[PDB]
Amino acid sequence: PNLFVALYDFESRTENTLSITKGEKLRVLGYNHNGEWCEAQTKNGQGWVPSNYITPV
Repeated sequence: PNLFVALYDFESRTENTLSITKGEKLRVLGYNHNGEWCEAQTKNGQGWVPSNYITPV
């Protein structure tokens, strides 16, 4: 899977994270080492989101 959708709203509170809204589509570009964060791209740009806040489409 490469195309994902947000399960829950997540609000970025730092420079490298990416805010997402439930239902919003994102492209996932990888996981970090411990797996708790994914690198995502949406129409708002690119950054990290919780890996358990998204799911494949």
